[PDB]
Amino acid sequence: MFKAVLFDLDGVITDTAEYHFRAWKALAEEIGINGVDRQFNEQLKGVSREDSLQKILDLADKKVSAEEFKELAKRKNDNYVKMIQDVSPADVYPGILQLLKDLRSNKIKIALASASKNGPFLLERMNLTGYFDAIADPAEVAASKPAPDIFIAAAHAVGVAPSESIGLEDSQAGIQAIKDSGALPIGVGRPEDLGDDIVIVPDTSHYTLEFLKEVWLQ
Ligand SMILES: O=P(O)(O)C[C@@H]1O[C@H](CO)[C@@H](O)[C@H](O)[C@H]1O
Ligand SMILES: [Mg+2]
Repeated sequence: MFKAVLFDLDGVITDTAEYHFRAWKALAEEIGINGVDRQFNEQLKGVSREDSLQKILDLADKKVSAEEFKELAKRKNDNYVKMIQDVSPADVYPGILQLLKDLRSNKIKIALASASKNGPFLLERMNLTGYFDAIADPAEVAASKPAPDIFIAAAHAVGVAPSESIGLEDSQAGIQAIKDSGALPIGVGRPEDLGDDIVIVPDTSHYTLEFLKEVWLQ
């Protein structure tokens, strides 16, 4: 049986992927880049703050100075951080709280594998920190998704092999990272975005311990 579940945060535990989208779009438009729509934003889900900014700049073949790049990343984060101050336990997605409880009862380890430096703050907002056996710190993991490093680190932090872990993700980059870590991915979202070659569920109510067992058995 699987021995750990490795959680992305944004778009898996709560609806903060939507907040990142809105904040990146606002930044892009301030600098005259209008191509950050929902479709393009699929390329920003799960990706580090700077790699995200650079994708936006490349989208438009725009070059800014090193000083401006730093200011832009900070500008978007400062906005995003204001946007999430009122997140609360009521914003936890359906199924997630009960899944965490059920995993702990069954002695299955729980680790965070989020790109976000805002992860710990959000878990505190949602009264979820106590469910987590570890948080892989993305500042300590240089390689962003789609590299597997953050999932490998999350598994290591709870003493479980990636091959005996499930990863939960809402993003293209993160699904690839899970695959390359050896863990088993279960995506949440639309097949048109996330593919048809792994298990994809349409919303997080589907993330029950019963279903994770169903998938693990196959
Ligand atoms: O919260 P941050 O440190 O800026 C890192 C954020 O991670 C998200 C994924 O969890 C990305 O979708 C987002 O583009 C990025 O800014
Ligand atoms: Mg995500």
